[PDB]
Order: sequence, then C-alpha cells, then structure tokens
Amino acid sequence: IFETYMSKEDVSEGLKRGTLIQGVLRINPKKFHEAFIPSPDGDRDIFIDGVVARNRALNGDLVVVKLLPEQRSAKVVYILEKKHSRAATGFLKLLKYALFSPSDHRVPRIYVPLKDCPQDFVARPKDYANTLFICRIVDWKEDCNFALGQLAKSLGQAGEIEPETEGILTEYGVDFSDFSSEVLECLPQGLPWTIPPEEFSKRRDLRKDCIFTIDPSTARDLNDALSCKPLADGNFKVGVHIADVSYFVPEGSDLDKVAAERATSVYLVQKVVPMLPRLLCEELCSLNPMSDKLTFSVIWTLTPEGKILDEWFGRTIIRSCTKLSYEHAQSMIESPTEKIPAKELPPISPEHSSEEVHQAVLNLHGIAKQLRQQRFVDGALRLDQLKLAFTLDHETGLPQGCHIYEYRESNKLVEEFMLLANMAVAHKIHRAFPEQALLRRHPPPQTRMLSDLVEFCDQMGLPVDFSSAGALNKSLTQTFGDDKYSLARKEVLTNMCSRPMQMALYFCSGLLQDPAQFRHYALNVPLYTHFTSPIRRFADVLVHRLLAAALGYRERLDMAPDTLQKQADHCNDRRMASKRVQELSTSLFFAVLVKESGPLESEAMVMGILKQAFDVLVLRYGVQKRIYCNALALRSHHFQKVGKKPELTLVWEPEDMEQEPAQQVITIFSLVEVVLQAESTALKYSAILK
RNA sequence: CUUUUUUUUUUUUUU
Repeated sequence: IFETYMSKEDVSEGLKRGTLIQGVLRINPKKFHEAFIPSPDGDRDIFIDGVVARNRALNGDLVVVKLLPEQRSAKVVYILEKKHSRAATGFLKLLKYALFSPSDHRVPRIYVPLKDCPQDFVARPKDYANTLFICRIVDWKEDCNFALGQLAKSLGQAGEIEPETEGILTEYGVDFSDFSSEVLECLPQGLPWTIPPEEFSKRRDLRKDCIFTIDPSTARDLNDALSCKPLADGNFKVGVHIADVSYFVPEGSDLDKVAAERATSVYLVQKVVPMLPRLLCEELCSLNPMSDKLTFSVIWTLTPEGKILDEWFGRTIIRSCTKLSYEHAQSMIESPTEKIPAKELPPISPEHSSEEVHQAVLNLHGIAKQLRQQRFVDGALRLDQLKLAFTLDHETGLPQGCHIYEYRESNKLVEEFMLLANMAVAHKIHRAFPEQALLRRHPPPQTRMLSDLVEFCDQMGLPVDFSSAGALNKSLTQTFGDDKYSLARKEVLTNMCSRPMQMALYFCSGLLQDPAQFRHYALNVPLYTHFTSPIRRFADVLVHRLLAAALGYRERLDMAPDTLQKQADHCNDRRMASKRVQELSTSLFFAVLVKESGPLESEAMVMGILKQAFDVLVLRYGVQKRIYCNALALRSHHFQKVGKKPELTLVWEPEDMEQEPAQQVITIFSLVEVVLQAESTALKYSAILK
C-alpha cells in the first residue's frame, strides 16, 4: 500500500516555501530498491530507499520529494512531468489475470487480463515462453504491488534481429510509423520539380564554382557542401553551403508539427528512421551531384593559417560536380604530387576536372591542420572512445564480422570548417536577437566525483591534473603514447575520465541571466549552436529561421521565449533517447555476431578488482565484461590490498599432480587474454580466461 | 515479482 499524492496548490506552496525539492529520478539498474535525484547544491545526491517510498515513479520522471528528518533520504510526494514512455517489452507467464515480466529491471511487473491474451495461450502455454510482447502501462492502484497493463501485439521470436529492433524502438518512444496524407499534401507537387524563376534574383548564383561534398559511401541524404578557391595574393576563398530546408517547411503546417514532434532522425546498423518524408530527405533538399539546389551559405576569405578577414552570409544556388567519400579523399590527401587515375574516382560533371578537386582538398587540409593545432593550443578537450562497425549479409541481414571505425584526416577536414560555420552563426544570431536565440551549453563537470578521480590518480604513478580542460587534454596527450600497452592505458584512462562529464544542452538566450552559463566547456568557446544539418535536426531549422530573420529576408519570429525553451527541452530528450537507441542497436548486433561466430579470442586490461570477480575491457572490440572466479578452474584465490591498491592472486589447478601449481597475479592495468563464448540464453555470452 | 554485488560513459563531426 502506497501513499496518496498531495494537491498541486500545496506542491507550489511548499516548493516556494522551500520544504520540497524537485528533480529528475534516476533508478539503479543493478539494484532496483534504491533511487537517486541530483541535489540543487551539488554536494551529494539525494537517496530514496525502497519501492514504496519511490511511490509509483518511473525512471526519468521529474518528481517532487520531501526529506525525512535525520546522505539525505527523501520520498516522492508528487510527479509534475511524466517523462517516461510507459511501455515495455517482455514475456507472458501465468500466476483472473496473467503476469507480464519486462526485460528491463527498473520497470515493475504487470498484470494483464486474459481478454488481451491470444485465443490459445491459456491452454498449452509452453510455446509462449520465448515470445516477445509489447505491453503499455495505463493505471497503477495505490494498493496493488503490480501495475495494470494492456497488451499491444506480439513481436516475434526472442533472440532475433527485427523483433528486438522494433521492441527497443518502441520502448524509447521513437515514432517509426509512416507519414499520413495530411503530411504528404504539404509537399511540393509535380514529379519533375524545377526551381521557380523568381528565385534567380534574391539569391546569389554560384553554378560556375567547383562545389563538392565529402560524405560516407552508405549515405543518401547530404546536408552540406564545400568549396575552396586560391586568390591572387596568397589567400583563400572558402565557402560552406547548407541545404535550404526552411524554404520547404513553412511555419504552422502539419509537416512542421510532425518534424517538431520527431525532433531528430535515428540511425541504426541496418536502417534509419528519418525526420522528413523521403522526397524532402532524399531528392529536393539532399545535395546530390549534377543538380541545381537552393542553399544558405557562409563564405570567408582566410589566410593560410586560417584567420578570418571577410565574412558573408546569404542564400545561394549551387550545382555540385562530384560526390567524394572518406576513402577517395584520403587517397588524394596521401598522394600530394601524383595524378590519381580516373578508374578509382567517382564520376564528375564535365564542366570541371579532377585537378580542381585535388588541389581544393589539399588546400582545405592545409588550412584544417593549422585550425586543429590552434584549437588544441587554445584548450579544446576531446575524449574519444572506441567505436566498431559491422559488415552485413545481403540475403539474410546477419552480421559477418566487425571492424574498428578509424578516425582519419578527412573526418577532421570537414569538422574544422563545420565548427567555424557554427561559431560564426552563433555570434551573428546572438548579436541580432539577444533575447530569442537557440544555443548550446556544456556545464563544468561535477566537483564531488572529480575529486575521487583526483585521489585515484594521486596513486598508481599517473601524472594528470583536472584543474581545467585543456590541461586535462594536454596531460592525456603528453604522458604516454606510441606503443602497444600505452594505447590500452589511454583507452582505460579515457573510459575512467569520461564518467564525471555532464551532457550538453540546448537553451534559449532570453532565460539565462549571466553570460558565464553561456560557455561551452569542451570546445572552450563562449558561444555555440548547431546550424549545418537541417535535414537531420529541427533545431537547425529553427536557427535557419532566426538567421533568415536576422538577414532581413523575412519578419521576426512571433514566438515567445518560453516556446523556444519548451522546444529545446523536447529536443534534448529526443537526442538522449536517440543515442541510447543506437547504443543498444550496437550491443544487439555484437551479441548476434558473438553467438553466430563462435568463441572470439582477444586481449583485455583489468580496470577493477572485486573480492570474487574482476572487470576487464576487451581491447580488440571495446566492451567491458566481468570475469568471476566461479567459472575459473583454480585451486585457490586470495584478495589483498596495500596502500589502497587491489591485488588478486590465483592458484590454478595443474593437469598433473607431480608438478607445483602455477600462479597468476592480477592488478590494475594488467594485460590478459580472454575468449568470449555464447551461452544457452538467446542474447547472452560470457568472457572466460584462456 | 527482479539480475552470479551502491547510481552517473561524456564532448565534437559526418551518416
């Protein structure tokens, strides 16, 4: 039996008086009996014990609590915003009712009436033990330990790719359905679409320039293009061109409401959930080569060291000549003084030659190198962990093998100019409208648990400092490197260092009072926004509208500073849910590859020792498994610590008794060899020492 | 009714 809620007027009175504290609930996955909300001060988080004192609140919901008299303990007394999707995936069992158990251990256990269950489930239920179901919570009583739910549908067989993919898509709230006819009725009509003739005067015509895009090979939507031209005085004219999406998305139409509802596109291993209809996403706005397109552009005149001497914003019309990749661009970067033959090059428009593209990407790389060096001298921080990419089968969709996604120079050449374009646009739209502008901000990391990393790195002979961000980056660069063990050292230390960092936020400039909170911590800039990808995000469409209002092409936005804050608040959770969905898609496909590729042999580094287990990080792939002594064939094992440094001694079992048993020493940053083997569970495997 | 063990894994760029 729980406790009833209190009135909204009493919530407001006690929240203004100061007896109640609001905050976002976080629920421990490994032990569901405890919950945490962040403190408004910042000293230590607020504890909520039990399931009863959580009071029907779910993970991610923004609740209001009251502290018990005496870590400080509180109980949930009200819920303002229900931020959880209230849906789950799981299994149906039997005990008037039937039991539903979700896979997630934070979601409670659900009663479903047998009217919702299918017609042959009550008799012979043995075949419905590996069937995935989607169930939605609709009501939870004050006197029931179990929620009441409605069964949506049957997903499929548990352990497959598409039932689990659609289940994890549905559990986070990603709308992966199709667009209604009231959305496609706002699209432009006429299959051979052409540019209207009144737009040859309000936009600048750059059809004769050398214009190119550099994008991955498995990409159908293109959001940006680049151009470089050498001047006659040793300078460069560099132009960045962004697809004009806001011309095709008017304000107030249902297309704009749908694009604001699904605030971003979700990219998975096998497919993509878009933001716009396929016409706008793939033909009209996506800058395919050999076609005239309407863009919105920023053009600079830069020195060879990359210093701004001129700036011009404005709407233009381009015609791209080629579509390069990240592999051809590396070929022309790494062949500076040799003509690459045309057999290994993509097709190009006949108006231009490959010499122009070759010298253009050489000049852009030359500017981008100096921009990188100046940005990291200035104090930018970059904590890059390891990401892997799979190779699929064209007839069944199963993975064949995974490789390591390498961050080459062509991913930096684009990134420097995109950061330059965002840095220009943020300054322009902040000096134009100081009370309505959409910008990003990164808070400084938490002071409480950065100190724990300080006392951890005080030991173990590691000379790092966390006084700033550029100091942290220069310390992680200039301590160890260029080895086979030092790179694993770098990976384990980066994995520990990325834990106290906060998450970046969209915000409106008319609600924060001081300019200290406008700062972006990791790039070390005072102003930042997103502008260069309007097909993938809706915040860039908002920035396009604001900058077109700032340039005098249209009237000022008629939206309040609270509407922009609400839209940014929606975009933040949409981005977070999208990132979580791609993480689980990567985990799903790796588990499928492990099960269908036998045991996998790799090396690992120990990053944590417990009494009966220790945690490794697999170097070849990038996952963090746990190894238990119960699965080991040892004679004995002993745990020691001296100077707060853990120590594990393993005494193995010899194959013959006429020989002294071997010894194994396990401490932090130790290189071991492991093998990954799937087990009888559908989506589970284990790591075992070899 | 629920895991072979105390929460926080982030930033940037392109898909």
